[PDB]
Amino acid sequence: PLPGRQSPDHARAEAEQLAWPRSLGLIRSDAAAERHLRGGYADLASRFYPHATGADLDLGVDLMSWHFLFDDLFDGPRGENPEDTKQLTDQVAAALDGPLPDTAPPIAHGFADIWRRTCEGMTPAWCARSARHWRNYFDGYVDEAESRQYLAMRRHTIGVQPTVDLAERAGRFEVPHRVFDSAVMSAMLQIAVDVNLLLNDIANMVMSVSHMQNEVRARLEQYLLLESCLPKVGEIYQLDTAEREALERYRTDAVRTVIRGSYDWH
Repeated sequence: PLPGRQSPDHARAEAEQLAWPRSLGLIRSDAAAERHLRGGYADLASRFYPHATGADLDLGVDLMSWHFLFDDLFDGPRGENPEDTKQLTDQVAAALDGPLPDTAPPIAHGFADIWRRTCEGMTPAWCARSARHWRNYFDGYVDEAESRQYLAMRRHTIGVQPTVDLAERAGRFEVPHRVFDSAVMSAMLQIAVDVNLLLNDIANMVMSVSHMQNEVRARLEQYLLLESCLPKVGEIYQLDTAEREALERYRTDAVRTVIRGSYDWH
């Protein structure tokens, strides 16, 4: 029961989506470019971030471009052994701690360019928290290669939280940090991850399909219950007028869009 939304600048972002991964060496052949265009990644970004246009939306497109290019590196033998996965994830995650050496693989220089644009203009505490989400994301790939109630691993490697984080950056706002840590928002974000998790496996948790549709419906029904608590949650944390509007922006442009945007994309 969430409205479908798409950025009014989706046509420009989709037409120009190939320029960034090509100039960073992520896409090297015309065949790989066409394989990228078939993913509809700029289309997905325009639905995750309908509130973003121009360069803000381009950053969202690049994040979607990078995530699926990065996830593709573990389809082969590397994603089968944990030591081989961590060797690559450590090189990429190193961009959170400082500049990368020029010898780093292009997929790492791509992440560094995204993270540079992501943190710029946000509070230092927001970048630190977003950096922790990235490390959970990279650690998730190591934990899944080790394995080669599955939510514990997929809840980090699905990449929903870094996707939600960029909705704040693309929207040039920050949810009040003490509300982000709240038990209510934590439960809302958990539903957003679980819903993206189940819709992805249906489009592996199947191990039936009617049970997941009820689980998605039950979680989305509980999500609306949690949304109604937000007026009282705002008073509990004594939000002023700006913080209250930022929380509302987080509810509609970050959490709701990551739930609805992936369903419409599928």
